[PDB]
Amino acid sequence: SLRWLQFGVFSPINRLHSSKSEFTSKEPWHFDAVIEQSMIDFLQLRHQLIPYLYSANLITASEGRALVEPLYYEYPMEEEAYQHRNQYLFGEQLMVAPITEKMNSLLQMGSVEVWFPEGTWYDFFSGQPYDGKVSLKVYREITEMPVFAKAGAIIPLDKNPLKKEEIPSEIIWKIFPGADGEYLLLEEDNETKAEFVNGIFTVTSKKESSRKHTIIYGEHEIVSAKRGEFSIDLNGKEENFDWNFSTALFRRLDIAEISYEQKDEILQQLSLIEEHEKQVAFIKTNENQELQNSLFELLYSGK
Amino acid sequence: IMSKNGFAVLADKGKVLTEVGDIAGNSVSTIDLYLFAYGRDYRQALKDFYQLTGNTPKLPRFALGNWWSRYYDYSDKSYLALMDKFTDKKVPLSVSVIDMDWHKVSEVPSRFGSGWTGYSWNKKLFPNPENFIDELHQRKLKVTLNDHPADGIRAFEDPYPQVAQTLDLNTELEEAAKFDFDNLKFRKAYFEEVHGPLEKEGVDFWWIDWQQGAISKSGVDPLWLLNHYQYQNAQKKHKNNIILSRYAGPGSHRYPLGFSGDSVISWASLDFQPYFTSTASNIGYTWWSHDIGGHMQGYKDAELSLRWLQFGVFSPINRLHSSKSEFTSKEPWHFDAVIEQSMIDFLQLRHQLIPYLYSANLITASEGRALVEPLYYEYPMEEEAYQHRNQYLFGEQLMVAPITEKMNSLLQMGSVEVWFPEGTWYDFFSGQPYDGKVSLKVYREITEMPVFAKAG
Amino acid sequence: NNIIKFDKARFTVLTEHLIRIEYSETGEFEERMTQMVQNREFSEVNFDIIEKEETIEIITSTVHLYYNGGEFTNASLFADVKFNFSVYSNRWYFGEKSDGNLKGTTRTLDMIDGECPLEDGIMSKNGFAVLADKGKVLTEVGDIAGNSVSTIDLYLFAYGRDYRQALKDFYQLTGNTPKLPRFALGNWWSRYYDYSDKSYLALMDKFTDKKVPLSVSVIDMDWHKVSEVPSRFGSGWTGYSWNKKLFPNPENFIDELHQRKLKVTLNDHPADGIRAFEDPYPQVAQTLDLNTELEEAAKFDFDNLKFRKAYFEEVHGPLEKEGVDFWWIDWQQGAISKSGVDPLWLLNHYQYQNAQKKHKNNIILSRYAGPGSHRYPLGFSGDSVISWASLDFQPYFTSTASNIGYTWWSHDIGGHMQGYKDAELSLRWLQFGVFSPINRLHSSKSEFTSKEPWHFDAVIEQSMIDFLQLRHQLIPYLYSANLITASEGRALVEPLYYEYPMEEEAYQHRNQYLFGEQLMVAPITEKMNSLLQMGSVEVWFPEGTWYDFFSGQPYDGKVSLKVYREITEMPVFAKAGAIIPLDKNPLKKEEIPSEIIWKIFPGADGEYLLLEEDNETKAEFVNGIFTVTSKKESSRKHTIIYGEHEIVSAKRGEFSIDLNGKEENFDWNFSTALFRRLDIAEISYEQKDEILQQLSLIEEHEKQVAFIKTNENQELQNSLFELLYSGK
Repeated sequence: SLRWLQFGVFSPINRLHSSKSEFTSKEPWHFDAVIEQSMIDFLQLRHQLIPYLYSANLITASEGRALVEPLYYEYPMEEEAYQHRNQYLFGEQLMVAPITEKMNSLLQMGSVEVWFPEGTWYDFFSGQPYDGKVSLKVYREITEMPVFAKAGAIIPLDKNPLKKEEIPSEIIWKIFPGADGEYLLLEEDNETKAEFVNGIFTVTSKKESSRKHTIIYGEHEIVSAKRGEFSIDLNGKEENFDWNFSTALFRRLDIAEISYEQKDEILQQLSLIEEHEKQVAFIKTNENQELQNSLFELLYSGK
Repeated sequence: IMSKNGFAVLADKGKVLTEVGDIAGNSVSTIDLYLFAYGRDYRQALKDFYQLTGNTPKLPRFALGNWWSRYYDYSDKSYLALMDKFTDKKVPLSVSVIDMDWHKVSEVPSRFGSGWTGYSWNKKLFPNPENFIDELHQRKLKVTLNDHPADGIRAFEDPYPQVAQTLDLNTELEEAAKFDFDNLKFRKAYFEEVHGPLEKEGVDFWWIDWQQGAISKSGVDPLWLLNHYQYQNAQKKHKNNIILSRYAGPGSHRYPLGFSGDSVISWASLDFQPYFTSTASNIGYTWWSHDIGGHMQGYKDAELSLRWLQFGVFSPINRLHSSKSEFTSKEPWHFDAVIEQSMIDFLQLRHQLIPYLYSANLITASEGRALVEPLYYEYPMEEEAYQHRNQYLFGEQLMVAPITEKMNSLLQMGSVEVWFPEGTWYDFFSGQPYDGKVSLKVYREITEMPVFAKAG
Repeated sequence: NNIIKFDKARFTVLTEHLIRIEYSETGEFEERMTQMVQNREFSEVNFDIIEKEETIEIITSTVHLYYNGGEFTNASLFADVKFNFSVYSNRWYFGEKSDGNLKGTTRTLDMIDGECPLEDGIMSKNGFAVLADKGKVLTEVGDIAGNSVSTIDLYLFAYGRDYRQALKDFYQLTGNTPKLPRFALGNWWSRYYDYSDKSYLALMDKFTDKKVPLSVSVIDMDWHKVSEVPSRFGSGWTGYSWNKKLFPNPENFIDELHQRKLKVTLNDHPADGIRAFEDPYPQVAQTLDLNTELEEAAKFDFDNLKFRKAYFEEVHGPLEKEGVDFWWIDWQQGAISKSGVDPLWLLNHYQYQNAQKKHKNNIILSRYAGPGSHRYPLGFSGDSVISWASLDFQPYFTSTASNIGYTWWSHDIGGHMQGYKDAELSLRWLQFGVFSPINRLHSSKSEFTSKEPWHFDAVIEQSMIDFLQLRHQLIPYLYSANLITASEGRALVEPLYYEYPMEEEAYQHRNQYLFGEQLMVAPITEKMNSLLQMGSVEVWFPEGTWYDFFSGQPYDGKVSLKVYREITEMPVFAKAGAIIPLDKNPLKKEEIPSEIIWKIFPGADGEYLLLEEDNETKAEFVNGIFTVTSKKESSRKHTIIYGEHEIVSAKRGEFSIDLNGKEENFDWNFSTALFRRLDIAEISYEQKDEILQQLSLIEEHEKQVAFIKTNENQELQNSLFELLYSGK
């Protein structure tokens, strides 16, 4: 149910359905605490994503651009774009590869094979970086989902999903550092242009409005509840996210159902060895292969 | 001293003791034996054993709460922060155990060897030990420290000069690590100038960690002498004080408490532990203190931790223990929400059960009735009372059958085989009724435990 | 000086890490030599004594001894050891078994298929060990003098993790190993078969035709009369009479064997004794005792002086006059001691003492007889089964043998008895044997157990021939290592922790060892993977650059790696800067080679010292300059190999040369190796083309590793990862 709903949040229409049975309730409080909290968070995220979905709707009605697109619409001349069926593009800024297989009980994490085209990609939620053209097996807990944005992406989000407003009163702009960025938020009777050129972020409006703007650069808040169309310089700020190799490695080793001595040995050796090639060589000797793949993903992110 | 056949033989292999409590050498008798022929009256046999070898002394009330112990390099402010976090999460605690890192370890001079032995406060981590102990007592916690007497009193110790004036001054340039617990003067110096200032600082009782292979010097096991004299000395600090030490054969039940440790973190250890604890009553050792969480080695399983703690709450002593590893924390907030809430609920239940445990303690000290008893103590003439090892009686009102096997993923419920004697029994938590003599497989979720009380 | 009396015990400080402890109840202490100990004249060190009324205390720079008087017990006598590394328990108790010992050898070979229970040695990870002198008193001439006066005698070794110094001091205490002759370092041939003289000569000529060099010919017990013994006498295993039906002219046969430049040995079975039907029996009858009326004189009692003289002068005498070089003593008995002394020890001692007149620095074949047997080489094992488990166990046994001073083991190459047939097992076993102390091919009485190279198919036969030639190519290196071992006491085959004692990985690889002082060997002891057509082995590489001795594949610093080789290849590695001397003409039989090839691995400075019988050649490689100098005048020619390219061929005299402008790289490249590895794999063709194309197209190393991580077959993953790591 949790995985299905995670897929549904990043689908065209999110419609929870239950039948005539007391065993088929889809209410979040029908499950345990962890599942319920994850469901509530994703249901809130769906309403956070409404302005993006409406802008994609207007684009589809005007020019005829599908909200959900296969990989080979943007990369038609590459073979890997035809070998990943469940990977797609959600709008024009995000790439989604949902996890549709049961979790590995040893690792307590599900997995999915993801193809990354040329460029730098970041996880939409944690900020984990990914390099250019490569096929990689990525692992996520049941409360996490693989969604990626390339460097330079600009995402608008509603700041108050719980409040029911015909138009949001404040919008958060999420910027992924690394390149120039472009976005055009279309509304019923307005058009907001967001530019990110040479480290300068500019927001302009076609009509007068009382909307406030909050800026997120990586993970750090830049300006909160700024009023009116404006410009700002982000060259001196911190481009990096909050993701680092050590904390992620400790978290992955902490939830694995393996022997303690193995966990301490892996942590100590991966902290001690400096060269990346020798780190990969060290993890290549491990007898458990899914743990090998998870550690390889962590090492590739932190190269 | 218990047998299904009806008789057993206890061999008095020990050494002669004086009227004050001192060793008097080998016995004149070549061999001495005690034949117990009580049949299947095990309670009377235990009472007469306690009459022969001495009743178990009373335990203090604070010993019946939750103990916290972690082998970590704690600082005073960090320790206080951890205790405040425990208070914030609604987790009651009774005893704070500070491991060997309370003293100097890595700053011992190169000449001296293993810095495991120590009697000097680490001022870098504990700038004001008196204030730290005062804060701990302000939070109403009893404090104990780990002690490693194996090496001895070296010259770098802060209290070393005083002992030097008592036992023997160094001839030209030497030291006085003469750990020979047979001499009266050495014992006096160790109990007055070594432990004395620390107990004045506010230390309540002492954790004696003697991990040695019985290096007897006068034909007597040093651990027995340590236990005897340390328990005799602990009585001046508090009324009915206790120690932490190890088992030393029959007659050790007079000096509580004795811990086991050294268990691996696995489902097999959890399967074995209830049987070991209940069977310990057959020799008069009724105050075992197991390592709650496991000790070393093993694999990770949150369900294993939850089940282990559920067993520990209904055990003689509840002492959560963690080792020097960031992956072996036993804190409730180290797990997910469901496991954490279940752990918090059971830790609260342990302190809810304290008056019952103290009444059982007083009964045990007075008449000699074990808190944890095997099924065949109350139903000696029935075969099923000998076919359920992990089922026991907790006090005189409750029957406990802990679940020590992994949950069935299809049902999301663990199971255990329980024998119900004649009468009506109710689940202590849900009130589910059970009829008379019957063997039944019962199923509980990981957040539930099988505990039963009979009607009335 | 270094003698301390206390109570009924005596303590001697032989050195700062070795302490002798003696306890005698009567009151007299042993002073003469024993079976094990041959010398106690060490230097003088600094130590302190603390004396009480009833206790004594001994202070040494690394050990601290406590004795409480009376009998020795863990409560009375014990000690502490102070070392830089730490340990859970650093206190030694008398009589209490201690853990951490690195084990030694075994008196009897007793493994069923694989591992056998070993005995303790003088090396420990904790840092101390105790050697008990349980032997019997020896006189100043070499005769048993009965039981020792001392009740118990012990030697405490407290060298910590300095194993080389401990071995050197053990050799000082018990005597250095004598030198071995050059011919013992070649290939030995042995088959238990009913050979005729003409058939044996034909077999030797066949070996010569197939280009296989040999050094020693071993003739088993069928050389004497077996089935012609009269009914009265029992087992015909004992024999000293030539079988004239098979050997009409033994003198001419030995002359032909020496004409082919082979050393000849014969099997001897002294257990029964000298019976009356022997050809030399009358002579012995005149020496020991004439038969009273009608009897015989099979009085095999090796304690009597007169019997030993007669057996060494009249039994072995004529045979050694015919031309027999050394003797193979096959005493398969369960220690039937008559005077409390093991007869095998006396046989070894007196036979080795006797063999020195025939040749300078002669040897024998016999069995191990406890500590102190290293003075009488050689000792063979045999009795191993022909299985993969025995091959798995053998390198560890051979390398661990150095912990007790026994460094000249001679295993049965091919297995001995029972077992199953596998040509790959034979090839792997021989590959291990070529890089072992002694290479001795052995076959039993069965037409199915022949070890001849032509008994197999073409590939196996060619590989065996190549490795047999390489063994004779390696002879100068082995002889130099022999001279070093006899001089300073350095084992030819050493465990990894002799050179890297501070590193944990040096204790986690049992079958990896150091062969001499320049090469590191990790033999493959498991069956090939049929999918990859390659066997594999886990190898630990210490800090620095290493190259494969045969292909030149490079390997980086400290790393654990699974390496893959075909059945015709072996993992042998040399670090950068190594210098290896090789014989240029292994097929030619020369007492000293006329030309030597020097193989140099580029990357660092290098140094080698080739020791010969009457010469010393020094090879320096400093700052790209290679210099060869000689102690004495010689006509030897020198050839230089830098990487794989020849530098100078048949250069004469001591010289110097500059190699800065040459090509440091070898012939190994990633593309050809990858193509070869993919060409022999039994996988789909499309997979091979995809792997080759993608690995040729992707430039970054990280993305190449990421590409190979997605492959579903994991052994192919490991092979490709080894190739990618080499070519980084």
